[PDB]
This record gives sequence, C-alpha cells and structure tokens, in this order.
Amino acid sequence: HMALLQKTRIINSMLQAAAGKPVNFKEMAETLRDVIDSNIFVVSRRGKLLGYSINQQIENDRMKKMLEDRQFPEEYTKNLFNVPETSSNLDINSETAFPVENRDLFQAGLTTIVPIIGGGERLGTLILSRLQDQFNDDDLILAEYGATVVGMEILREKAE
Amino acid sequence: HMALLQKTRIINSMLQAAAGKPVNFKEMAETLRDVIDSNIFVVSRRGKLLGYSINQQIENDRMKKMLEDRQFPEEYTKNLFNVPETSSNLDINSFPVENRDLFQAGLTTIVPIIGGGERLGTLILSRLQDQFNDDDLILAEYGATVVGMEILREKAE
Repeated sequence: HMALLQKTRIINSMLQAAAGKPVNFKEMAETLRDVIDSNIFVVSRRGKLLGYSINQQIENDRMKKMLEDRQFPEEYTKNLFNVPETSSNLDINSETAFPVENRDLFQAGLTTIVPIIGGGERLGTLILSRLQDQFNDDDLILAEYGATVVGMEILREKAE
Repeated sequence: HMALLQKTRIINSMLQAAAGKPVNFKEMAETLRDVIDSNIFVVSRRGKLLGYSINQQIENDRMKKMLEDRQFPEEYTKNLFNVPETSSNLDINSFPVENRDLFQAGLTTIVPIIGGGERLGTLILSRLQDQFNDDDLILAEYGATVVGMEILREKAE
C-alpha cells in the first residue's frame, strides 16, 4: 500500500508539523486536491465557503452559485448537516437523503460528502468531486484524514 | 481496503473526539494494541514510559527492564532520539551492537512521535512473529500523531 502510505504521510505532516503558521483553508484545499486527486470544497457548519481548489472542471450551476455567493442556500446547508457520516459517489442517478429538489448538487460528476468533526462537534463539511472516476476506500481514508485536519484548523481559527 | 478504512476510523475518532477526558496514555495504548494488533509502548522524548499494552508476550530482558524501571537507560533514550523516521521490522539480524538487545526477540517497529514540529517521544510496536506491513505503518503513524496531540494537551493541563 506504498502510494497510500506516502499520501497519509503528507496529510499527517499537516497535523504534526510546524503548528506556527496561521490557518489557511485555500492551502489545505490545494494539498488535499493534489493528494486525493479531486476537486475540494471546505464548507462551515453554517454553509459558508471557507476554501476550495479545483483540478477538474465540472459543469454544475448549483456549485457555481455557491462559489459566487461564498455560501450555500439555507436548505442545502441544512441537508449537508443531516449527512451524519461519509456518503460517497453521489450522482444524478443516486439511490441518499437529499430531497429530489436539492439533488441538483449532484447534477454532474461524482460527489463525496465527508462531515468535518472536531471536539465532538460538527464543524463543517468536506465536499469532493470528480468528473468520472469513482472514490474508493483509499480515497475515503485520505478524505477522512483530511477532514479531521481541516476540523483541527477550524478550531484554531475559532481561537485565533 | 475496508478493514483498513474501519481501523483508521477508530484512530481518527480519537482526534475528532469530544476533547473532554484528561489525557490517558494507557487507554491510547490499549486502543492502538487492538486496532494495530501489536504490543504498544509509548515513551517520552526523555525515555520515560508513559503507557503500554501487551497482547503477545515476547521474551526480551531489555524491554522487561524498561517496563520495571518505567524508563529507558540514557544510552537507549539517545539512540531512540536519533531515529528520525519510522523504522520497521527490526530483529536480531537487522543502534550500536551493544544496544541491539532491544531487538533480541520478535519484530520491532519504531515510530517517532512528532507534534508542533518537535520530537515528543517514540511509539514502539512489537510482535512475536508477524511482520509489519504498509497498512500497519499507516495505522502506527496515525496513532503516533494522536499520541503527540495528547502529549501536548497533557503539557497544557
């Protein structure tokens, strides 16, 4: 599992290294983009865009609007909060607990939703998207490791 | 990689967890023992035994003495510090010669515990006969990070 081991080391060094620099969500998004090989969006518990990075353009009006608003609409924020654990490979044909009216979030590509949890609290949501390649268990290991680090840093920014 | 994913979830929950209870190294050692399936020893940067858990007896008089003293001798503490990154599957055939009695029996993996960019201690793992693979290292290094998190938290208690 050597590639996975190397990739966990890159994420893990985020937890263990330095601890000096201020929090930078765009930088974290970029790191996870390259390690996981996926679009990365970091959303707060209240639906605010904290940071993102894209390596594969996907046509999605709902995500585009979120980017423009730097915020999900209230209903979408609520339905993300209602995802209690990692939900992967969501698409147009998905089988999930988003109301049909809000499944335009999965218009195109494949989406994985990973709750960000820190200090026993829901701190936000890590959303990953790819044009065509499925997320496998290795991808989920890295996504969940990344989510935990982002949670760590959301707390730091709270206390900054 | 379903078994690995489940095991990372158990370790990871330790990070994303409450943050209520005071730090407990014996508990962390017991968790890692079950998740990784290995003996677990948590040692501070100064060679003090912080916690440990055993699931397979290995006759090793050097390790037994450390457990009795709750501390490594100076020379061993120094040579653990000089281990800059994970070193796995150490045994009699693989530290100066005089201090390789640490690897008398079984297979040993040494994982530096790093937090705040600093060397906070060492996680030592041992097994009677089964080799540590990359999955084992992923879990060991995840566990090491959590323990480092807690050594810092304990420093600010």
